[PDB]
Amino acid sequence: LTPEQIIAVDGAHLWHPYSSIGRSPVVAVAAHGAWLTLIRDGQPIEVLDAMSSWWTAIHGHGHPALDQALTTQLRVMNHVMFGGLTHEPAARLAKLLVDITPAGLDTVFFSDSGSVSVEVAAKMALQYWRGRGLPGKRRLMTWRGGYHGDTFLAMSICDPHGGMHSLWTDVLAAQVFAPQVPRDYDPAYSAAFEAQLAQHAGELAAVVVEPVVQGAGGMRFHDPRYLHDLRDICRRYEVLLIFDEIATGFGRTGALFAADHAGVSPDIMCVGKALTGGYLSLAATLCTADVAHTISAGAAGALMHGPTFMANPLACAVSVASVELLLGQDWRTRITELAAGLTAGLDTARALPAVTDVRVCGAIGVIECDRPVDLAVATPAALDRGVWLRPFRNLVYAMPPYICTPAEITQITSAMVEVARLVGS
Amino acid sequence: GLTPEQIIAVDGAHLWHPYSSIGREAVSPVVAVAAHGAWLTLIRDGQPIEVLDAMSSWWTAIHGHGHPALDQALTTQLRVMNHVMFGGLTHEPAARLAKLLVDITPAGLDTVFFSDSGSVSVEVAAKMALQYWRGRGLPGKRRLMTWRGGYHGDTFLAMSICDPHGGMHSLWTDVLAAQVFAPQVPRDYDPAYSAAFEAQLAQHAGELAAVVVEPVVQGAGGMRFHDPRYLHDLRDICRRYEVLLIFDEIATGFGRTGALFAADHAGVSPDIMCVGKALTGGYLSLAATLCTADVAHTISAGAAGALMHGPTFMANPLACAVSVASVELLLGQDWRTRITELAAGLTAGLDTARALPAVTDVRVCGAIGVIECDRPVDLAVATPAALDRGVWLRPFRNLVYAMPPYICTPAEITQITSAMVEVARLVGS
Ligand SMILES: COC(=O)c1c(C(=O)OC)c(-c2cccc(F)c2)n2c1C[S@@](=O)C2
Ligand SMILES: COC(=O)c1c(C(=O)OC)c(-c2cccc(F)c2)n2c1C[S@@](=O)C2
Ligand SMILES: *Cc1c(COP(=O)(O)O)cnc(C)c1O
Ligand SMILES: *Cc1c(COP(=O)(O)O)cnc(C)c1O
Ligand SMILES: [Cl-]
Repeated sequence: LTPEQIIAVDGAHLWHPYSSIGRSPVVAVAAHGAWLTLIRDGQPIEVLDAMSSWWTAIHGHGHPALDQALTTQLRVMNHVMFGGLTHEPAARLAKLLVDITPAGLDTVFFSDSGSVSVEVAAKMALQYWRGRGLPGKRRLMTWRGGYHGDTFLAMSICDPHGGMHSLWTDVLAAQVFAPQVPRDYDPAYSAAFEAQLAQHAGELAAVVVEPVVQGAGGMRFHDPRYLHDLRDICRRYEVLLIFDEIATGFGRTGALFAADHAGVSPDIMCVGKALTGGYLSLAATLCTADVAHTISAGAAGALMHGPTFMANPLACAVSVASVELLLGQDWRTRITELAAGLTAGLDTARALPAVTDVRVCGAIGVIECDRPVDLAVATPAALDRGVWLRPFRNLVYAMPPYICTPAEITQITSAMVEVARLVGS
Repeated sequence: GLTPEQIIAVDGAHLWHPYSSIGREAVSPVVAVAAHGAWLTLIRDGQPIEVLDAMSSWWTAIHGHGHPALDQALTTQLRVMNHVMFGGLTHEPAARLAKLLVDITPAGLDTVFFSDSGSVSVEVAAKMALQYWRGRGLPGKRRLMTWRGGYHGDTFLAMSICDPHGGMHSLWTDVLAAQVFAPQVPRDYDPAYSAAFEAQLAQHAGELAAVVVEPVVQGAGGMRFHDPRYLHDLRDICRRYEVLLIFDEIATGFGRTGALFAADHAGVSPDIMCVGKALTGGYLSLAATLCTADVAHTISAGAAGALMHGPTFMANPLACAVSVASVELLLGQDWRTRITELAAGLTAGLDTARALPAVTDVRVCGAIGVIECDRPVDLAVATPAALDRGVWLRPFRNLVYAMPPYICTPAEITQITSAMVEVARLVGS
């Protein structure tokens, strides 16, 4: 199909994320390394994938080690049902994940998406307490500003304004919300968290939060010491702690997992997005031996979940290679250099009239503006500078692939500054 | 690099399996090391043996594993573009697949929403239905109705419309949404059942967003078949009481029941439709939800202005590419003849099971064969017995059943059915 044919089919038949039908998307024809080939005015152009294709492409696109791992597995076994059978890609990836995740996370449940992995995490927590004779422990607690997925349980712990909990009035589970976690450490926030949690301890299965960085809820950072507090509160009140690392995982925040900034091990952990280096959909939910054994000795004798494509060989194979590629290099220095690039490149944005904040955490760079960013202005402006940038609400932000050179980062940040300049005029 | 023994050891310590435990598994899982065509290579007594994939790897491998045309589709896309975000971008594999899917599904399904799994597509379908009525100023229309015996996924909303016994709702007291359940749909057509379904719906109509059913074949809820005419009655009931109709074709789609989609048996179109499982020919997780123009427009003109859903990997180019090849490969051959031949093979080969003491039923529908027994089938007896005969079979509850790849030869079906018959014999004693 020609680009124009793609556009016509797309307008008539394709739903996009969080969009309408009939209300225009740009045709993508190739991706290699940190670059996308986009069709603009009928002409192909090379642009930097500053978004990492939504947090996903940590090693860039078409990485030879990830391409090879995919075709190698494809020669041997595309997929087998995980009911009654096991295989090497599942075992290799499970061993990897157990070894590099915070200590005590010994078991691995594979699924096909972040939202599903979160539903699995919530299921683990509910079955765990049912295994302990305490079925009253069934609500969830989080702080505001969060995002945990699009499925209906997941939605219930998303920020009530963010995921607009009306028009979902009498539809979502009614969960417990503490106020927005602030950027700077404040003992009084944690004390209030504890006091509110104390009021619901007997009905709470778990606290679920994104550690250090809150992503789709507004690219906010908080002090990792709150995570230390969350761990202590959850211990003392016997509530499980769940870390949603679907966005933060695999080095993105400057640590291998964001939990590491605090030295904290959650009881349950979700990963996804960068898991496969952005080739294929995959997610994982990990829990402690204790959680696993308590579920398994319960009335059900099992975790009552099992996606059809569970532990798909092809997805697991590329993920193994993506993880090994990350571990086998000096990823910490890579991420540190990237953060300094973002920091230096975004400095001048602080002086712009419409800019309220500039913040960087690992390979995450954020220009917070004073009004919603108009995509009809922002997207073509960044395309003009040879960069794929998609703003969100009042945020001009980037999360570049790790393979981006210093020059490419500076090109990304320039385009971000120029986009921010345009919002102000 | 891990050997079979190393794999078993890592797996027992660290891997969850579907609906399983950690550390309390009666039988260790079997190491699979290869899959080609209709055969899996599995490790038994430390030795690689080839056995028939009677299950199509849980309905997925319709064209079999490692099919040259699907392999090629995947490798070709890989050299060009692995993935891009579907926010603000579109691409050729998404367009091509959507166009195919719109053309080949029941008339009136004009828009396609891609996701990563069957359960997610069901939640999207529900979200479509609910947002639809909110767009009509009827936010009270928010509950779902179904008939018992069904399966729709394992995410929490999907769980709420699964059969209350099959889905173990007893373990979920006041966690799940309370939905409206009609009695088990009978095999044989009885208009009394439809009339009672309508009366039950009529009293809930003002609070129902949608009826959600598996058309013709209920899969994970007990492999039950029902007369297609019941779907014709649902369409009529939903039309007259203004309640949307959702067909869950995640198991039934793409030729499995002898028609392209199971709805085609009844000649009826749902308002919203889910597909998955066989979509990519079993290569990769991919699902879709389709809806009519009216559903799409009403959602879009509503207060929210958009469908509030968007999986990160939405419309993945690799998954979409292999799916296009899988759909085209099915459409490019006489698939209807193939499924008729398969069904005949399944019938002839399973017939002697009807006489078996422990067998209550033998039933075939397209490329699906089922032996229902009068008691649960012991996996520790059945699995070794089928392997011993060169067949991968996994019984469920009291059922011994198969959904073989469409590429199975008559001799392969003979071999599949013989193993099934035998498993059934051992259930006697
Ligand atoms: C209640 O349904 C099931 O028990 C089930 C299931 C299963 O039987 O796992 C052994 C499986 C299953 C899932 C993945 C692989 C496999 F061999 C079997 N699945 C289901 C639901 S269908 O969506 C996926
Ligand atoms: C409220 O969150 C979102 O709006 C959102 C989103 C999006 O902004 O798509 C336009 C996307 C999104 C999803 C797929 C591709 C893409 F570019 C963006 N996603 C989310 C949720 S994150 O889990 C997936
Ligand atoms: C992206 C994301 C999810 C959802 O993942 P999908 O694969 O899009 O379902 C859930 N939680 C967090 C924190 C995320 O960043
Ligand atoms: C398999 C199935 C689902 C769920 O699909 P997953 O990919 O396992 O989440 C939903 N509905 C029906 C009818 C199915 O057969
Ligand atoms: Cl052979």
